[PDB]
Amino acid sequence: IGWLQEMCMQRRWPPPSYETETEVGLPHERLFTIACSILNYREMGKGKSKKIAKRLAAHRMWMRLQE
Repeated sequence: IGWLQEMCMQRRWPPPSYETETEVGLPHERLFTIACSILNYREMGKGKSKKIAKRLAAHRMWMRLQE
């Protein structure tokens, strides 16, 4: 993610922001879903942890930027 932030800076684009939704899924299946917005675009990922969801969000974010 740090590399993506560096690229954002180098491209002189607006800094990325994250919106974390918690308590996703069943009470016994605590998942997390995090969306990431940057410049004009926004992509969202999810996983078993905030780390996973965040990384996936940023990953998809980059893919969208390069789409």
